[PDB]
Amino acid sequence: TYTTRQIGAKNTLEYKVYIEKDGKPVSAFHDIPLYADKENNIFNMVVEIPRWTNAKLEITKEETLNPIIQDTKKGKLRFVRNCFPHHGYIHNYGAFPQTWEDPNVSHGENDPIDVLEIGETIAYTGQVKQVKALGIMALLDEGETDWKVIAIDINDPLAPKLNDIEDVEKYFPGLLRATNEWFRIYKIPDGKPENQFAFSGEAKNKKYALDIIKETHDSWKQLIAGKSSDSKGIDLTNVTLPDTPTYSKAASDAIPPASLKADAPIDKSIDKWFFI
Amino acid sequence: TYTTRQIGAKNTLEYKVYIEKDGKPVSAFHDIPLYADKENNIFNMVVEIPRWTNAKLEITKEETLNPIIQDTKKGKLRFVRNCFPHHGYIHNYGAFPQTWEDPNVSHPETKAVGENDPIDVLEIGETIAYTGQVKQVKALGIMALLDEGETDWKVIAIDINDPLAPKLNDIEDVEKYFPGLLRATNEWFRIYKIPDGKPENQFAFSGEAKNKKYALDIIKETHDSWKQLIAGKSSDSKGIDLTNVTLPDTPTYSKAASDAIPPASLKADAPIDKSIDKWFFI
Ligand SMILES: [Mg+2]
Ligand SMILES: [Mg+2]
Ligand SMILES: [Mg+2]
Ligand SMILES: [Mg+2]
Ligand SMILES: [Mg+2]
Ligand SMILES: [Mg+2]
Ligand SMILES: [Mg+2]
Ligand SMILES: [Mg+2]
Repeated sequence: TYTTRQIGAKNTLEYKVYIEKDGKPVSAFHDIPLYADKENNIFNMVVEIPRWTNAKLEITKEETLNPIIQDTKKGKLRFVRNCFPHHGYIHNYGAFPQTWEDPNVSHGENDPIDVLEIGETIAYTGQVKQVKALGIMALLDEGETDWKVIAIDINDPLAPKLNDIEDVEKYFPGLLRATNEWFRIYKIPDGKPENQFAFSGEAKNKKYALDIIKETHDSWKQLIAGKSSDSKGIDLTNVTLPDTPTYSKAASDAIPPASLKADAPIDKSIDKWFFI
Repeated sequence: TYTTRQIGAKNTLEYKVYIEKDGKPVSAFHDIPLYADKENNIFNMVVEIPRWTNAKLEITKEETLNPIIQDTKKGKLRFVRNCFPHHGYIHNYGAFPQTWEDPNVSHPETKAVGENDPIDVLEIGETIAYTGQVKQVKALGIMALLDEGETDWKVIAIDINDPLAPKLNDIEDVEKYFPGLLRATNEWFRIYKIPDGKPENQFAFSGEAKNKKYALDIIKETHDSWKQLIAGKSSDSKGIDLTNVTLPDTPTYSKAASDAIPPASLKADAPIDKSIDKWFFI
């Protein structure tokens, strides 16, 4: 059973969320299997950011067991701004564990592959949900290949009706257009340029997505075994894979206990709707 | 100074918000002056629903001092559903006190009776409001919604404290600084009850937002209707509780009514059923 352990108050520099298996911390990057059911291509998604929130929370590559923490820029907490007509993030936003976009192999981010989960229920930070892949988009975020897998929680009431990317157009009309717009404009309020998509913004289909996911997983297989070119930056401690160099069961025990803190308030500025 | 007095937990049937002046409840409907500054057409807006929320909180016409209470549908809490690409209400949403959309007359602009409520206000500024807030706003324009067949004007307004307020003086300025907001507003009020099994609404003037001058005229009309109502001179007061603590010349004046309200019993927000998360694609 997967739960979460929260250190500190939400919306602070000290905030951290660890994933626990049966009460013990494990690595959110390395220890959650990519597949919940490999035969039927059911994936485990680590959720970072709930739909309709702003705080830019991410699995941290550089800290032990890769807790989810808030991104910062020059010491200041990062929040995505509200870009009309959107409110914060428009998907449950996360990553697949045991994936790595190797920045030495080419057509690369050095991060796990990103996942947009489009189901009805709002997710929680640190949630491990089981999803099926529907398709994939290729954003060029600031000079780099930034895949966005489109997926759905298998528990969603619509899940059996969605198998491939065309089903998103059918049941969620306008969501793909919104996704294109969102990723184009979301950093404009931060003073950054409009982003661009490859494939003229087309969402490639499920087969294409599975190909990309499998290839980011193989790379990761060699990261954690230690045979990769350069795991610089990235911390590779894990506690579930007994025959890896960086297996360190003690890492679990070194994590502080759950702090019991109410969410810190968020600056009223974050309310603002930007018309861009 | 206006403050709020909260009874119970938000998102429960027991929740109530009274508006207070001097730490004592007054009627949210009758005792808050429509005008903060008559000469400059600055209005007091009572906020019911913060932007990007769902709970359908309303001034309660039938309850003494007219606290804000969550509306119910056959005894269950009412939440407006998320209509793609919107999240909850896309405005800070409320009303002008001391107004009444007269249900006892047909309104010539829409050829329909009035909705039986204070006139509704959409406040478009950047800061998310709170339930029971009294804020000062300038009117910019107005739209004529036919909400299930009734005249349901929507005033377009902005908080005078908004950074943009000095640059927003008439309805054209909304399109300039908030491009798309008016078109989205038209869409929102057309579709927002479709997830409840109701039909699409329609607007008069093909959804045109009339200007500030037009808006001030309609607001005046609803203030005049309220004056008749609160004097006991309406042809049908619709079971509205007219109790008030500030209007001595009215038959339902009673400074004492304020004392009979229980003390604040604020509890943490109750959870909302996960169904309310759902995004509807219409
Ligand atoms: Mg990042
Ligand atoms: Mg990512
Ligand atoms: Mg990126
Ligand atoms: Mg990425
Ligand atoms: Mg109503
Ligand atoms: Mg109303
Ligand atoms: Mg209405
Ligand atoms: Mg109304």
